[PDB]
Amino acid sequence: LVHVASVEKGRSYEDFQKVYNAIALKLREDDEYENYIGYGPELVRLAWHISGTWDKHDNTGGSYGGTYRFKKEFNDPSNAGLQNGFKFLEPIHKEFPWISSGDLFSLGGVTAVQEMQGPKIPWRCGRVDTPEDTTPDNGRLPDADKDAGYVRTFFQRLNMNDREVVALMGAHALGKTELKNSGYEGPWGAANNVFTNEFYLNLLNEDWKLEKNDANNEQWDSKSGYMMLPTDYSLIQDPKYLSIVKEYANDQDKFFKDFSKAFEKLLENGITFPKDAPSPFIFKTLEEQGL
Ligand code: HEM
Ligand SMILES: [Mn+2]
Repeated sequence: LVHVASVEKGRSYEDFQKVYNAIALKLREDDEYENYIGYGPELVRLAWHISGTWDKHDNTGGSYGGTYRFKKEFNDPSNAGLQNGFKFLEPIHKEFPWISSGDLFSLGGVTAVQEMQGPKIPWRCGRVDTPEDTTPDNGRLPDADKDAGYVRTFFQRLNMNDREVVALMGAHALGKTELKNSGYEGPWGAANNVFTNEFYLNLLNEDWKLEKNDANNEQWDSKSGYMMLPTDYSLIQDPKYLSIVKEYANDQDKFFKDFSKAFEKLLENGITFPKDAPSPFIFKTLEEQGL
């Protein structure tokens, strides 16, 4: 199974910058969402969940086909809490009907990271919507009640190594957990609508206590009111992950560089780009455009 990237007819960098802008402007418009967390974290989680269905062994799932638009995937229990993010992008798709679903969902994540003062993330167009019978079954996204061995083996399916895994998990600086979505409660950090290396700092510097929450799940809690999933906490239980957590806690610039690379890779898994395909785009933020 091969997915060849196909540029949307007659579309170039400037067309996609306008889609970026529409997303980024709507982020400002709806910045009150979830007591001023805004939609940024949800768009990042959405981009990851639509990419994270990939299986490298047979190239099923992945961002290419834009299959999240189909009810089987949209209603995956693992995707609870993303519906509002989907609905956020819906009017933007209607405004730019020419863009593919996969391109729009992935671009949403890129836009959100950059507008939350994160790293620039190069982005490529060319995902092509595929039919409903190409939708991956539920159950491909990872469980949070697991250990380091699980995290490591899980991410092998996405062709991610230790550094890529630890870098990607740093997106938990953003947003929060909600009992009604995932059975977990609380934020990882204080500044959770800004993309920083706070996740790693909090992992290392808070005192964590294992507690049962109101959903009967166990999570690691601090007296500052922060929490860590068991899979988060496994990054300091495992000696190889620990070393990398320390590196990113000490050097946000390095975290940013490694995250940019791993996130683009995540969003592009499964896609074959023709040799004459356009080079990756790096979009300007609203601020850089004086918008
Ligand atoms: C072992 C892999 C992972 C597990 C188990 C996991 C688990 C979770 C859970 C349980 C939540 C709370 C969801 C809710 O209740 O609404 C969450 C939120 C979130 N995750 Fe992850 N995650 C993983 C990997 C990643 C990666 C790799 C990224 C980023 C590239 C990411 C980005 C996010 C973001 C942005 C949110 C917050 C969304 C919001 O505030 O609504 N996660 N995750
Ligand atoms: Mn949320």
